[PDB]
Amino acid sequence: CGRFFQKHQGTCFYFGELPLSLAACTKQWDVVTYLLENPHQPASLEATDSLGNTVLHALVMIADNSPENSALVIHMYDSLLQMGARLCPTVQLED
Amino acid sequence: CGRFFQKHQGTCFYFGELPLSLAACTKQWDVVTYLLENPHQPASLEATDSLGNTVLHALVMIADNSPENSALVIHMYDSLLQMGARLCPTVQLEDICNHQGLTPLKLAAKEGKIEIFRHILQREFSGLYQPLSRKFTEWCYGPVRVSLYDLSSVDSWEKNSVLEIIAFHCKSPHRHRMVVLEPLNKLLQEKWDRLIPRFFFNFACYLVYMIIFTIVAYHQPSTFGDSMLLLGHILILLGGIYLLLGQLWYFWRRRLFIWISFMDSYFEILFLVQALLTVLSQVLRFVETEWYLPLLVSSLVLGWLNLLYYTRGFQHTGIYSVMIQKVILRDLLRFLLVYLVFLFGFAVALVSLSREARPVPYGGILDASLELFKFTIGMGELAFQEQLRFRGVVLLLLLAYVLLTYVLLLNMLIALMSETVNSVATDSWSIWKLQKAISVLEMENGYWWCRRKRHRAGRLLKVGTKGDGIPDERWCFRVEEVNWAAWEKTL
Amino acid sequence: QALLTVLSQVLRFVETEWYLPLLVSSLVLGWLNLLYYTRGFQHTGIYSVMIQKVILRDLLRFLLVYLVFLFGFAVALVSLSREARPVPYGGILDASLELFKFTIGMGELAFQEQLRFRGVVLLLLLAYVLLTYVLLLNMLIALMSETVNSVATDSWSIWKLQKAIS
Ligand SMILES: CC(C)CCC[C@@H](C)[C@H]1CC[C@H]2[C@@H]3CC=C4C[C@@H](O)CC[C@]4(C)[C@H]3CC[C@]12C
Ligand SMILES: CC(C)CCC[C@@H](C)[C@H]1CC[C@H]2[C@@H]3CC=C4C[C@@H](O)CC[C@]4(C)[C@H]3CC[C@]12C
Repeated sequence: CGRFFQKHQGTCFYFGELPLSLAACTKQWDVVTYLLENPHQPASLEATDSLGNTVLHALVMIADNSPENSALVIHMYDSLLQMGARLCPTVQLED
Repeated sequence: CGRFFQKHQGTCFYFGELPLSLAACTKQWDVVTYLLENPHQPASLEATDSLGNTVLHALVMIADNSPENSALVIHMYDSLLQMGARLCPTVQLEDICNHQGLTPLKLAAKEGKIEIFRHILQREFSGLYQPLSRKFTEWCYGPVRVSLYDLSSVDSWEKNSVLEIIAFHCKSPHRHRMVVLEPLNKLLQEKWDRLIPRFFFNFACYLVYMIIFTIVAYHQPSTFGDSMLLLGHILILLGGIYLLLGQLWYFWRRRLFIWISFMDSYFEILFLVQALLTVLSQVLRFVETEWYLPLLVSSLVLGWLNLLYYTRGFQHTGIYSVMIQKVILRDLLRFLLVYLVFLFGFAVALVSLSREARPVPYGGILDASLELFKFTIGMGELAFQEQLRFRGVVLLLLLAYVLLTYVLLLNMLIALMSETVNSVATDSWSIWKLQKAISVLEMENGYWWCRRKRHRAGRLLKVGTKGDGIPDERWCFRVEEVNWAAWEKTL
Repeated sequence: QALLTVLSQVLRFVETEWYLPLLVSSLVLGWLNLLYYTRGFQHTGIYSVMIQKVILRDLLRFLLVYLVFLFGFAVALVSLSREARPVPYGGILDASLELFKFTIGMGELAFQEQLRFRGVVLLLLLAYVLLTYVLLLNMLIALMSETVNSVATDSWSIWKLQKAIS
């Protein structure tokens, strides 16, 4: 929760201020997985930041109306939804 | 140094009149090298010709705005710069002064070559040639990147900068496209945002001056009121002399500009004329003449018309003003020529007849001309006058004039205005940006009585290390961009 | 419109001298607002959207330039033409109205001879005519043409959004 990582005008980049959301927002589909089957301390997927935003909220924040960013956001959204299907079936992330 | 190898009009080809420059200009990247490692007599790379032009100047002169020549010039420029890095590291080729006092960047700016100018303005290298770069890329945290553009010889703080060259020296047909590109864009926007208060303060001062002018002109004859009127008269005199002095200082310190570009400013002339008329009328009231009020009201009209100078400053209205200028210059003068020819012919014809009785209409040339011009404003009389012996000839002539001038010519003028507006809808924005750049460059200076304190643009950063000593630090301009395309191509 | 109507109705009990102006202003505003229901049909709703776009895009700046020109020329004509060799161009409002008559194709352009500066008046009037009626209004027509050609595709979506709001 630093001035650079919040949503404002100027020097900023909001990614959800969470390591899982940070990895998801950077098209790093190798470490996002590893945060989910690390046997020692698993990373919760329904975890929210100080702004009340979860990983999907962070993804939809960073979405621009560009052909190259929209594809990234869509693919990460779909893949992470399928990933969360196998981890937390009793709770739905869309709500 | 022969007539064929100099820069003139006709049969000529200027290549720098030097064997090294000749080889470089012909895409001969086999012999240009050989001139540099021949053991017997090496060829100096900082060698200049009789025109004060080095090899880099020769390269930039032969540059045309063509996709096939621009690539050649750019590649030779970059390759020769890298080659000279390994031969002469203690000297910098980019800062070789011409006989006219120009550098390759400044020479590109003045000659209007836009492709090589843009490439030189932002060029980046990968490895050993970091110092030979203008645009640097600092920390790429995620998809946001900060670009530092070199502000050497392009920031207006220097005496002869690139911004001033484009504004006041470039004679190119389209020099408004060189003012909107990268690190020539953002810098001007920042300067305008910082100079807005001064611009609107000048606007307010001029508005107050014309309010005083209108009050004085409206309340003059053919006490407290008399004292206020005298104060207004003297205030107008000093205001007019101030405007005249400012315009004279402008034309003194910018004497050439009237020949490089008449069409681009065209308000300094109007301000000068208005100030001249005002001061002349004020010094003409002491003569107690009869031609005072005409010139006074002419200056009153001209100033209120010139008030549209400050219409610039807003995109919506500035682009409208630019389009107004384009419409006036493009499809109004020839219409006026044809209209005056038709009007004069028909007016003379109507005056020639209609004096043979079977006051009098169409008595003279001016009367008939006015009666015919009334048709344009939808007020022409088209009666069947019966006092004349040739009523039918008059009616037929009037009908011919009406169908030939009011139905055809004015509607065709409307169509021409429509197509002109559709044609110049994209360059007007660049023209407005160039006008803003000129206004900013003028406002950076002070006045003819007080020179403003100059302000550095750009921050000092940490660029890198030179190959001679240690730190080689330069003033840079920082710009952030949220770009995902570049971030895709770095995984 | 509702505020004007209720205020005028509560102003009739006071027997106020300014009842009829507000009453007729509300009468105009209601009939103008009747074009709210013009939307509801595609052909007329898109026309209303285009009318709004034209008003917002290329009518206000024309009005600014026109008022600047009109004020300058009206003040100029009022300043002179009071030197005899009623009286035309007696005041600012009279001269402004006479100059605005040119726009609606009703301006008088005679060579008045009672004035000492008839030539200056005629030249000024001609300059105003060529600078405002030949150039500016035709350029307005051209600007509306290009604006209509520019917004011919988004107006349908704007009308759909208006229907969604309704
Ligand atoms: C120069 C002296 C003799 C006056 C005659 C020229 C004046 C009256 C005419 C000639 C060309 C005209 C100008 C042409 C271009 C522009 C720019 C536009 O954005 C506003 C109108 C404006 C400013 C016109 C105002 C009237 C104008 C200045
Ligand atoms: C607001 C009070 C003071 C009245 C002044 C504003 C009125 C008279 C003017 C200003 C803007 C104008 C409106 C601009 C837009 C539209 C939408 C169009 O589809 C029909 C005409 C209509 C409805 C115009 C009617 C007249 C109008 C409403």
